[PDB]
Amino acid sequence: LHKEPATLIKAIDGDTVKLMYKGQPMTYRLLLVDTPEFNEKYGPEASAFTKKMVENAKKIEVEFDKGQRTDKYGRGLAYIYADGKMVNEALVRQGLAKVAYVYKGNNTHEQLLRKAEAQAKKEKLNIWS
Ligand SMILES: Cc1cn([C@H]2C[C@H](OP(=O)(O)O)[C@@H](COP(=O)(O)O)O2)c(=O)[nH]c1=O
Ligand SMILES: [Ca+2]
Repeated sequence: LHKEPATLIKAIDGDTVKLMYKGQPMTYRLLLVDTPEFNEKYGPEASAFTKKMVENAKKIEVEFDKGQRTDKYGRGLAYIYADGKMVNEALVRQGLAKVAYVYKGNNTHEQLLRKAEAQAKKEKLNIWS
């Protein structure tokens, strides 16, 4: 897997962000996670977590997995990094996201995220409380 350059266009919600990649705007869906919808519990906190994390980052990187970089709604599917910290793993670690949507061929960081979910669950953080 390789990290590639991108720049924040706009925060959207817990697990989607509008980025500019190779000079084009694109909405990205965070791989292997599921944040609550805004109007669900911890939804607003998930949005705020992700928003602050991307908005404060001096360096935004996009990391595709091995299969299909686009979803059926045309959203980019990627791992996103804010100054070298993975937003996908960061939400799960805080129990603001669940490991979810684990499709074979786009699952490189699955065990890494499940590790973070185990610890979040262990600490009864947010979603697990
Ligand atoms: C995370 C992810 C979601 N999706 C699709 C499956 C879901 O389809 P359905 O709409 O048919 O449920 C939807 C969930 O996204 P949201 O959690 O953003 O709603 O996005 C993928 O196809 N691949 C993925 O890696
Ligand atoms: Ca979601």
